[PDB]
Amino acid sequence: SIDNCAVGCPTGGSSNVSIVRHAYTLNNNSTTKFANWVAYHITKDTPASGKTRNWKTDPALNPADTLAPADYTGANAALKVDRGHQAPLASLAGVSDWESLNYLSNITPQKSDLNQGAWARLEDQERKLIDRADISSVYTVTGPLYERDMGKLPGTQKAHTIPSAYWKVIFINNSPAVNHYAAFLFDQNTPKGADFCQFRVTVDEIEKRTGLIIWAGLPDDVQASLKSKPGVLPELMGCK
Ligand SMILES: [Mg+2]
Repeated sequence: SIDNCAVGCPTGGSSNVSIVRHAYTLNNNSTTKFANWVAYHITKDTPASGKTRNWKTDPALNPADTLAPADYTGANAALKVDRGHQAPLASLAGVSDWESLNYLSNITPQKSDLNQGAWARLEDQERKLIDRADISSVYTVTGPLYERDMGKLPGTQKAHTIPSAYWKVIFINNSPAVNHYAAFLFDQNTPKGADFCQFRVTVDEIEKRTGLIIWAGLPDDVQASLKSKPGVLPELMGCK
């Protein structure tokens, strides 16, 4: 049994069924054509560097409900976006189904300045947590916001909705009921040189802005107590 969430995968996604892989668990949105959320579990055995990026349509989805590689033609020139990972390649590419990290269900059109800047620096610190001797797991949920019109990919006729922002909710080891946690939220237009430490939020803000309940297996009291309180995990990620 594959559990990429530990404390219950998010509720509230547009799809009632999620895709469960070793690399991640994902909840697709057939309207937006992107994942509502992607949950993953970093351990000492999951990172692998230098994997290549053969983008592919997710074979587990109906092709009408997701993007294909052709759909990104011209996107960078039109919109200054990259094919941005939701579950991060280098942190997870040691798993047995790693090629699924490059399925387009795990990709969105993410502004290059965000993808290559603060989002990447956050990914690097998130991955670095697992090197600590007393951290045995990092459990993350990531996903988009859909709050303003960001334009359309020129290379497709499909209806789709480019995200306006991206968020990441992280905890270590067992459960946020007992372990340090973090949440971050970045607009698409985040400057390239931005410090990811300046984008800390609460889990509650992300829930309000997505219609999701993250960590949905936690007791009610724990959810109510902790989700409105920003966490301290960022301090272990270099934030001061
Ligand atoms: Mg990226």
